[PDB]
Amino acid sequence: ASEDGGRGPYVQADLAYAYEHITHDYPEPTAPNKNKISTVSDYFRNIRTRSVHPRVSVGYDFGGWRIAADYARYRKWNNNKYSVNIENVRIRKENGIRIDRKTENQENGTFHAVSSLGLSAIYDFQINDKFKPYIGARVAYGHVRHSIDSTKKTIEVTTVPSNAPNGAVTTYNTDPKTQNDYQSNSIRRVGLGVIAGVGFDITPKLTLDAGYRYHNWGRLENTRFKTHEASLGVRYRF
Repeated sequence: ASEDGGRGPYVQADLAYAYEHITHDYPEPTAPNKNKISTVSDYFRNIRTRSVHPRVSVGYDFGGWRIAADYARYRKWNNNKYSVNIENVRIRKENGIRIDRKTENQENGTFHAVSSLGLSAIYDFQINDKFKPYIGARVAYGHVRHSIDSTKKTIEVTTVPSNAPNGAVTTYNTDPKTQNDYQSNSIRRVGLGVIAGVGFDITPKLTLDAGYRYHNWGRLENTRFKTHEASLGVRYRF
């Protein structure tokens, strides 16, 4: 570092996405059948208002490689002010309905991974003069392990029904079928993905960036969520 240059911290915030639903209908031949505002209830659970979309990306810029980390924060835990019995469990209001979950419906959602640490290496190329192409890969980690280790012995009181046969005498290789044989039960799935885009700066301080957020290529396109929230991004670097 013979010269200070302009190497150092920068802050990024992605946004864009577009949609067009029956948000604003154009009734006329069916006569007015809507209320003043039509309060949403059974028709819609809620959506919007809760959990907007912070997702903040910050890092350090070095002519070449760039380190970036994404934080979501919020694990359904309400720490609130250090106090006990802050909220009253009993309420005078008759209305309640804590869970609207319906049977024989099993609505789709997200529960595999919520609020987790994200780290990815993206590369800024000083190859060009005014715009550098961005390319890298994602490595996603989250809280899944608490204790350092269980026990040295792996013997369990419960007998594993997956593979009881062993052919003590005669008869061997009776079961040639593949067996997954799952050990520890951990829903928390690890995640990998890729990040790419191109930035056109007025100066490193103001740059227009086309950003794309995609998942890792696995067994066919079975990925649930797509871009989710990506297309255009603005990032500031002194």
